[PDB]
Amino acid sequence: NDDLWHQWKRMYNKEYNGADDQHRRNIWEKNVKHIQEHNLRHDLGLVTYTLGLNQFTDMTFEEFKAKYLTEMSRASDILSHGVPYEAVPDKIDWRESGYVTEVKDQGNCGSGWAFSTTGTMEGQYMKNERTSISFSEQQLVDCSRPWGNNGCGGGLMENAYQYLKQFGLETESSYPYTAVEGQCRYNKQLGVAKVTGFYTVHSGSEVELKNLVGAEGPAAVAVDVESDFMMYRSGIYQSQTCSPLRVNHAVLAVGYGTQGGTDYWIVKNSWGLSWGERGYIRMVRNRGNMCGIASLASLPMVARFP
Amino acid sequence: NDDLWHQWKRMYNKEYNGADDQHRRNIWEKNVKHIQEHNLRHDLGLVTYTLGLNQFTDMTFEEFKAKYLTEMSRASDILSHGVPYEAVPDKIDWRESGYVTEVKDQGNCGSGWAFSTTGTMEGQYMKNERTSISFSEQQLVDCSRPWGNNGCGGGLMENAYQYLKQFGLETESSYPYTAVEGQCRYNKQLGVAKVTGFYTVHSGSEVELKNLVGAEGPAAVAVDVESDFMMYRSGIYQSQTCSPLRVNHAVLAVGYGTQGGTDYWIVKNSWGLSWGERGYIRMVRNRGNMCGIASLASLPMVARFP
Repeated sequence: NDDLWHQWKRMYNKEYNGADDQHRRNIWEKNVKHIQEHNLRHDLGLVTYTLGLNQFTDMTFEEFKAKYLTEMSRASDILSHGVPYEAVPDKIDWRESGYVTEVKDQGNCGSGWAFSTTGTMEGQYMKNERTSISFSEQQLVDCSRPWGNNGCGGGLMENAYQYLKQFGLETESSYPYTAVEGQCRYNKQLGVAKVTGFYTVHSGSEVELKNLVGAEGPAAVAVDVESDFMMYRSGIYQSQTCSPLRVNHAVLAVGYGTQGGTDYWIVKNSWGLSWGERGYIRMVRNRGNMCGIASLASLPMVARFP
Repeated sequence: NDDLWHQWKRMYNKEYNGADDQHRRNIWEKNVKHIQEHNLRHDLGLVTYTLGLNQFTDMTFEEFKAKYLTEMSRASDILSHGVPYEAVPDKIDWRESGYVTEVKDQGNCGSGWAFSTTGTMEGQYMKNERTSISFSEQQLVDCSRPWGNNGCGGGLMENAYQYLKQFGLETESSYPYTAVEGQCRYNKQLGVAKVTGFYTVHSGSEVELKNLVGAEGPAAVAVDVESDFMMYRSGIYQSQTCSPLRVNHAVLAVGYGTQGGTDYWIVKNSWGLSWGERGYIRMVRNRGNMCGIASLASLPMVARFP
């Protein structure tokens, strides 16, 4: 694996001091052994997804979790501060409508919640205005602490929506992403979009989530990320150990479909295109609210700011 | 790997005596180690195809070669006994026209040449007659020795064409496949199709082969099969060690295309759907006549028998 370690480090621009290189190699090797074992089971049809190398392969899951993941759900969620959602196609992929921006990269920051927010906002704005937009995650990271968010330490899309009822969301061009929380640089003159209300699906109902996505557009969701999620490469992800109460990272449900009998969600992540299926994960659908996808879902109603 | 060995044996209905199980496990393990190593290189972008488990994983390549492969080309081939072929689409897949039957399985028999023949015949007949047909490989295996073929020990499509100038090719239903050479059971009353002539591309010209496939339909071809070909699972196959003079197994070029800059051939095999991309291999195109694909190609002109 010597050859491959050096190539992997080049691919992801990883550079370590003498104190770290061997420990990182050891983690990488352990992870690689798991990927190789898992993937042979896939070839025999014993699991429905594969694992792969990516920018996280030299991390332990506990390290990853400390950096990127935080418990997002509370029992309080049962009754949302939006409108709970209750005649749609059997399959849909809002990428095909032009309503989804390319996959972004949150970098060294636990800011998935901010990408999920901007992604659902992008979907609505592009649909309603028939034009391209990409919104600022950095604005959310830097400016929404008073609404209960914690920057790179985590947050909630529904908290961001409350912020965005009063303050207009800027474009990426106006307020670009740095992956470091800084002082709020909100400029009212550059606000483009605001939230007027939002729909929720917090019930665990995958039918309700399908209805929301199929009628309205890409929905913000949170999921329970485990080690195999960190390492996911392709196929339909499933877990027997995840919990719908332990959602800990936000993503974007852009569609749904079925492959060879097995229903799935199409989910956009913010870990770059090197993770998953060019940045996406297909997660099993209609199988127990897998990983809590229908436990913390939402979709804002968006208007021009003004 | 204990779990996986037993599952692999179940999947492929492999049963061994006490004298053999350990040696077969050892071969399988060595092959599995190679597959796992190779596939991690693919994840890093160092190779353009992957390997996988299949019904051959407990075989050595030397065993496989002895069973299935035989040198097919000779210097004599430069001047064919057909018509050498010299305005087509940039991509084509004759599966989309309905001119290709499902992938078949030659079983325990070195009869690829017979499947290649029936596949190119199927293409022409279905195109010319606008109806479904599947032709008998067994007839070719059992009946074409006088024309220089050797049954499960190998043969040539162009020898089969000469046979088929006089004798009509039966359907699979009339003369089904057994994978064992037997006495010729030709029944003139059940002959459906004959050959009136054939085109050849023996020059090494991939442009000429593209022209033939793109204008006329699926072409019989022979390729130099090496160990990674035996283990191919997905992607665009390439080899730096194959030779255009060592073609040793026949297949069917059903089309061609390009993916992310890299041109390819779409090739139907006769090793069942458990091998390759549901029985197919995409082989790099326009890169040195890779594996001899344009060294022994042909396509018959087919007519009703009569």
